Amino acid sequence: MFLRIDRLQIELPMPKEQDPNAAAAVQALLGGRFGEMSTLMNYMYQSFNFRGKKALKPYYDLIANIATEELGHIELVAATINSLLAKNPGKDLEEGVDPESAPLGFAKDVRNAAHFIAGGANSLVMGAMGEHWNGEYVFTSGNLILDLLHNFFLEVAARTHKLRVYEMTDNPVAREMIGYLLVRGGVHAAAYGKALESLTGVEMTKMLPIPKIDNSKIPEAKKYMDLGFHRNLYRFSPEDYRDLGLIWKGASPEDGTEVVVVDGPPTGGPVFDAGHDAAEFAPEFHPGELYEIAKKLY
Amino acid sequence: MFLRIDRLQIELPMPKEQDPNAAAAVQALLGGRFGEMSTLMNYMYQSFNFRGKKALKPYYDLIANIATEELGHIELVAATINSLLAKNPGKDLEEGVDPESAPLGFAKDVRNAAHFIAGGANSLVMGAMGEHWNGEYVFTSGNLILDLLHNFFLEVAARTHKLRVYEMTDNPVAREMIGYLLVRGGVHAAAYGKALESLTGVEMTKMLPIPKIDNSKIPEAKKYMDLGFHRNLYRFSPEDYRDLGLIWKGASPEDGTEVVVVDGPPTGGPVFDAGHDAAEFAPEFHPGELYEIAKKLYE
Amino acid sequence: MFLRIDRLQIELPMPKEQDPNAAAAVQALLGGRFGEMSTLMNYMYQSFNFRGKKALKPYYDLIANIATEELGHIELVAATINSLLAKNPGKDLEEGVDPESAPLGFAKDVRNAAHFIAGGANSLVMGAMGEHWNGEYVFTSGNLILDLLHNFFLEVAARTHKLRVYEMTDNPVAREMIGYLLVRGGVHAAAYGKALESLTGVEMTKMLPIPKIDNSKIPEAKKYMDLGFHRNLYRFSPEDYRDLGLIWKGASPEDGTEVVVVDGPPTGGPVFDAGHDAAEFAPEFHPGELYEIAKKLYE
Amino acid sequence: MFLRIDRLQIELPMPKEQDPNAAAAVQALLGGRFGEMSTLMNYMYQSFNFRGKKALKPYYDLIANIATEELGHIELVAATINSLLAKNPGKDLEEGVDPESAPLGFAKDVRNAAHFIAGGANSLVMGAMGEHWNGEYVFTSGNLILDLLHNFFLEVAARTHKLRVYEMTDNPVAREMIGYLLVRGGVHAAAYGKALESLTGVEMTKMLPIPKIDNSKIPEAKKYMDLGFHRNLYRFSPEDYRDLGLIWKGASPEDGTEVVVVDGPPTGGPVFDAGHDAAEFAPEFHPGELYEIAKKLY
Amino acid sequence: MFLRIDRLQIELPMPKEQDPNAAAAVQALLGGRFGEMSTLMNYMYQSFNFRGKKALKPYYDLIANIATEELGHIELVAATINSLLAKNPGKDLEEGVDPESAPLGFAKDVRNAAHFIAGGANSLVMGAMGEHWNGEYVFTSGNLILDLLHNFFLEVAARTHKLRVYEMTDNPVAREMIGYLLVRGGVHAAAYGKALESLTGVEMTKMLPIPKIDNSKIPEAKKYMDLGFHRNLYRFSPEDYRDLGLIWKGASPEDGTEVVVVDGPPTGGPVFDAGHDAAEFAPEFHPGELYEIAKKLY
Amino acid sequence: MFLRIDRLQIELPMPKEQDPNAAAAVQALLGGRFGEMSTLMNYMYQSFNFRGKKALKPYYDLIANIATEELGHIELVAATINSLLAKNPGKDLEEGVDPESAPLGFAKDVRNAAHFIAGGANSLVMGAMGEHWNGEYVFTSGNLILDLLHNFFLEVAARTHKLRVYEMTDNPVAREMIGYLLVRGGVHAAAYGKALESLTGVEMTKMLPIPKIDNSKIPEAKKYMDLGFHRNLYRFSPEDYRDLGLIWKGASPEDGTEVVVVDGPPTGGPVFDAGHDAAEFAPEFHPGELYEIAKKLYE
Repeated sequence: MFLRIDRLQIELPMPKEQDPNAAAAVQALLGGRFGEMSTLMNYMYQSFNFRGKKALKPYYDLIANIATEELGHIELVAATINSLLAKNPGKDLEEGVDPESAPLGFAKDVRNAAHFIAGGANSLVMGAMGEHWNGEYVFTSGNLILDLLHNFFLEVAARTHKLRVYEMTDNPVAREMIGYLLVRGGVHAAAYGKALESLTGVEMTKMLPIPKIDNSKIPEAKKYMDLGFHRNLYRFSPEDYRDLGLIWKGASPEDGTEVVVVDGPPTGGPVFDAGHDAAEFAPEFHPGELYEIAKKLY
Repeated sequence: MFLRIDRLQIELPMPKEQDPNAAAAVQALLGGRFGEMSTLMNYMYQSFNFRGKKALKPYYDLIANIATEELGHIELVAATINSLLAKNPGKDLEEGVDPESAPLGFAKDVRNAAHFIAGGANSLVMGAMGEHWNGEYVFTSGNLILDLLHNFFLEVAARTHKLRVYEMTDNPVAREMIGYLLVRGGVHAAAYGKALESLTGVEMTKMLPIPKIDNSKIPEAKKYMDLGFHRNLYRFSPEDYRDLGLIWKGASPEDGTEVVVVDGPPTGGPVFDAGHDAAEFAPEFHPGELYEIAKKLYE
Repeated sequence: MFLRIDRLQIELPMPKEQDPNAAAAVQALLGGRFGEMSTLMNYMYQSFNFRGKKALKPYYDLIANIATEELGHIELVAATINSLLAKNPGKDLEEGVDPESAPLGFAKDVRNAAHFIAGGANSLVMGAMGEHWNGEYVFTSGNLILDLLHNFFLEVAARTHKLRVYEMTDNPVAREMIGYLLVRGGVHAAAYGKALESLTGVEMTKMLPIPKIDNSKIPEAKKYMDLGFHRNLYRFSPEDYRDLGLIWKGASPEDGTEVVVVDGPPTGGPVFDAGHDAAEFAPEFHPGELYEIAKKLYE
Repeated sequence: MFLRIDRLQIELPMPKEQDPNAAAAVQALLGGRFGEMSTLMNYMYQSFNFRGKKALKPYYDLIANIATEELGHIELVAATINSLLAKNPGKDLEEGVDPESAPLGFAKDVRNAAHFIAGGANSLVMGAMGEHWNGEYVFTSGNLILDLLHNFFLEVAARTHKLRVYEMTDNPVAREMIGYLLVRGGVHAAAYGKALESLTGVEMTKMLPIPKIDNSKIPEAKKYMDLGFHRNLYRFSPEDYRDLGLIWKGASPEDGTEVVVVDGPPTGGPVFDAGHDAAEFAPEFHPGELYEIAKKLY
Repeated sequence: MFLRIDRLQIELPMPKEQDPNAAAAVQALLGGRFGEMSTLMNYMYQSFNFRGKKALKPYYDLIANIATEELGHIELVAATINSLLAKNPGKDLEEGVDPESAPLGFAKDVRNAAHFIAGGANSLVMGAMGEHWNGEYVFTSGNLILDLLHNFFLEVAARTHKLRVYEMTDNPVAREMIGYLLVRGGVHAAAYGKALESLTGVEMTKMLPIPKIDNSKIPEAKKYMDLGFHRNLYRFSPEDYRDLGLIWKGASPEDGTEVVVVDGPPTGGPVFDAGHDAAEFAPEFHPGELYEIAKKLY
Repeated sequence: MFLRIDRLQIELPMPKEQDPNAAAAVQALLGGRFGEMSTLMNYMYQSFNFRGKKALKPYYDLIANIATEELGHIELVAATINSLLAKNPGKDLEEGVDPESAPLGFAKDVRNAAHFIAGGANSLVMGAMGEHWNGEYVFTSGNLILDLLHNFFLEVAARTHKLRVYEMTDNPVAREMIGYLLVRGGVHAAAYGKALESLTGVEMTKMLPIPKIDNSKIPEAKKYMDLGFHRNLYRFSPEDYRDLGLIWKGASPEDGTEVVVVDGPPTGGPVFDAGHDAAEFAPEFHPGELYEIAKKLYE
């Protein structure tokens, strides 16, 4: 079972302008083959299908726990996309919008028109080409080492895509999210690397970084490393998966410092609210009436 | 953010033997268009994309919270499928399996061979025809009423599929899961129905049940309702979504009794471990050595 | 625009019992790449996209008209599949069905479980492997000769699939539909062949039949040819497409006899009603009440 | 069985210029998840699979009939797309086009290149992202009420997409089509709503409009409502489905006026002919010879 | 079994600038429904599934051989796409690239962002809309005549797409490739046409050209015809498929001249190397170290 | 460019009879995500997209060359599937087949009906669930180490699928192909492992085998290793890729013996001809006339 905390894993800067194509690119990091939806569903199903949940407990704890962090990862990337697509972030009401004026005219020429037709100027479960995320992006073989090897590759491939998208947009919201998830993804790659080292004797972490560029060279990532977040494997559980430290220990591939397990989730930041977008009829063409109904419920 | 509890939403019975085709059918309830992956992802993304999270908080609380319960739903259906595919449930080691003997011969003729090739005799993110779940099964328009209407339909369609699969498999593991999720799905349909009633004045809950057959006619579902589960909307959060009672109140479509918000998750049951299946090399052909490595980690 | 007549293109016999796998195979002839959905959508879109609707009218008439017949083709194949899936064809009500008895147990082991889960034991827009029909099965280039060449190939490929399915299912409902559509498909291939002959001078009809087996060897098809159906190109329109005879003339590839344009649609047969299937909750678990509501509508 | 009338459901204005991206957006209304292909195929298959065709005749008449109108809907949207992609609308011949000059250069940068590569600058069976329409967009459960509930939702979702596309392009051809289909779609939503009301007692039509904006506020839609088209449910059949009036009666959700069944199809307008586009080799690079062959057939 | 020669089927001009959208369009000729991947896989599988490999040897030789040439066709189109996406063609190292500067900013607005996210600014197995090539684009019925008819259509449809893409970009690399493959594709269409003529008596080659425009009117294609390449059916095999001449003989649909079988593959040209693209971390962020490792291996 | 030799990479035994479901399972090894189509296309495109073809030649040689061997791999698996689907292997003509007798009746109930409808009882570009192979199964990042890591994983995952299918089908044709490709796949994994060791210092080959079961335990694979095939990296080129030995050297993960580069392709075995299947109209309903036409071509 799962519980939810109404907070993003980190505080994101408020968007200052809509950037459709930046959002379209960031989608690759959400619903693309190596987006957070894939890291999420791969570990989630592997955790469900895990054989030897007690006999190989440290490894089960690891996959089950990281799968839980991934839920926060898709949430964070979705909030980033929504920030890039929000017309009036944080504003509950905008009046005077008239469909006849073609208020969505700009969307006719952007890469991703779905964001404005299927979505109400919001995130969708797809990649940078509009391809919807699909279950075949998941690998759950039941063989522990094979799955771990897949996961190590999965994380470094995912990192590569984040670095490339980072180079496509200088948008502060997108780069803040990328900087943080580069660090978190790096922790996961290191964790699976350590898991493989313990089971096979092969020094997988010595292969890092892939590509051969350090996260320390990415300002937004360095910011979080300076706070020590590359050393933390958060235990996203009230009382379970307490044996993470048996694998998550030793040197960090980033700077060689000792890594540690942090019981409980990160502090986090507030959730994001794109506000009212009348042209998208979201949450309603004119939500005044609905806001009154909600008020009366109290 | 989210937290995880290593417990299934309910305790599942143990299967007498493997039933591949039963597992193949149950997949429709996991990765199919109206499977739990769809209810999960629809509410999850709608919650992310929700506009007016504070101004329309009662409704946001509802979608955000139910989305969290859906995580337990996919987990439960996956556990059911894994139970149906497990050769030695609860057994850590089986020795003597020889690939030359064609130990997976039976799998050559079952409906879903992927369960035994791509999966190590375990669940996959797909439906009853092998179709992988996809993001287009998600509807997130940004318009509250439109999304709620979609969700009401989504749950009754999902219920219909569970009823049909219930009639295909007599397996107690499958029927226990279905009985429970019929009740939970009913709570969600009722919740979205009440939300629509408050926003539009249209008495959506009076349309229930759909199809026109009561959950009380399904033995397993009836038991869970006798335990009062049709009245419960669990607040799956440490401190958030505390306004669920503003919408989740009034009569239950099942028996007209007063519904209630339950603080926190239910106790549930233990997670499932399919055990060792050497032919599937899961968790390893012979996990003896890996088990020793694990033991040594504890020093 | 279009109009509808509540009649199948031909009368279909009634099945002795359900045959799920026969229905699964026949789906290839509906939603598969070369199923009737493909001939329908290819000609339908080509007709919409046709350039020179007046300057090349004889050819536009042909594609626009055949596209209309294709609507009857998907309807007929769907009716065949529904017949094979019907538990109580022609019966409005069956009482006593209890989900607890696992009334759909047999469906757990058939090839296509979707027919019983997503569908209420009815046709779906897919092929023989559960693959849903998709728009990329359509070719609409805007170039007349290229489209016509594609269409000629499309029909003979479609014929090949029908012949193969004919050899898989001995069911009279399936074979009656196939015998008829082999003849109709043959008329279309002949028509596109004649169109190509007029535009390029290449004697495409002399390549027929493909495969090299005559429709006369298929009993059901032979009967329809004995009724003269291989000579008929029906003008499925009240007043339009009156120039079909400019291309649809001359010898039939089947027997060398003069082909003819028939004014209007054939009489056909009655539509099919699968009846009540309580286990599938179709049209309702127990439709008694709904039937009363319907009766009351007439006052 | 079916018959065809060589007319669009309504007369469309002639396009004055090519607008590729407008056409790309309008595709969402044709081959997208909630495009006319979906309303068409959903009702068409439901009508085929209908159980109790006589015992529940009024409802069968309704679905079977509306499915027939939908055929005209995909035809109308396709004509709209073709109008937006036509270089020389209504002109049988253009000479002097030389491929070496790169006459399709502009298409290299438009959103939908398929329109010009796979299609001969014509409509395709896909959505706004190039996604081809697929059979999983169809819901045919065999359960009457469940199907009707799905259809009610389907129509209001489809309306929402039309409103959004309407706001993306001020193109007269696209807006004329959208205005008319907003009205027709509204009739269908109202019809399914009334069907549900008769079978369940739940006042579904009271939920309209969704989104909360009236079609009367859309000039092109208001135009057709002023002609009374929101009150008409046309019986697209020579002699069948004569019991539509048992469900289609009472007040219109638009203005509360009495709705009625109109026997026979609407008058309609002429079909559209995009003319010759040599660069697309449609209908031929130079159709002069083919035109002569056709002439001789007469 | 197969062997490989490290040469492109023809020498290609070096790209003078990156042209993302041109590359996106050319993808239709690679992974699109009628791209070289389709001609390749259709003939390849038909050759595997061929019944009567000896009893119908001339026809088997034909399909098995052309399938082999198609391998060079996907290679040539891929090299063309890579040429259009190469930042520093032929250069092993570029220094000073800093991700923080958003060096891939331009890619945020191009049609195909996948080229820069999933690919390292390189070709992908997809079409012009980002659709990945799929096995359903293959037709292998086992019936010889049906397959040959399909192949004749396949080649003329493929030609049509090449002509359309040719008209979308005046890029020299793309047009050189298109000119050559128009000629090679024409040979294949003629070959299948002749095969059909021998088996059915129907003069299929008389239907050419389709569309009704001659390759001689395309400068780049005429260039290769003047060298006589439209007359050559190369036998891509050391010692097998020696009976091609039984079908490949007689007049060429292009100019009526006698066609001939050429034993062995064409001379070809050098392979293409897109060089170092640091922003894409290809072959590495900074390959200096890897180049040294390779050097030491020698 | 490429050249073709009309020989399979190994000689395959002849099947005793058709085994449709065995063929359906083997399809996973051809068109499935980890089938030979994936190893082929991954290396093929990586070789096209390779940057630093001269500066990193040893690695380019490796990928370009193995990609060429993969062509023989898809050919071999296709031949295995065709063998399992052949009614009259090696027989040019069967007379008397009558479609009316429902000669393909058995196919109505097999897992993969597409083999008999879309295919003329022959291989298709798909997996074990009918899913068609697609380009997204290809990973070509342009980054050498990332691609090599992917390839190492790709081969061991592919091996795992072959081992599972080996346990599903006891058919000698399937097991001979699997035994051989387990060995060849092992060589490729070893090769990519050695490439990674040279570029990163990480001893990837020490992770082998995955799963933890030796190929020596599979009879058919053991035989090929006894013939020394696990040591061979064939240079599938007339004059190119002559630097394979710079990486393909040292100990074999199988037995620690010195691996070697073999100049040119192996002798292999004859290609497979499924013969005439009249019910499938392949190569023709009755090929008598076509055979005469072919004979006459030789004058």
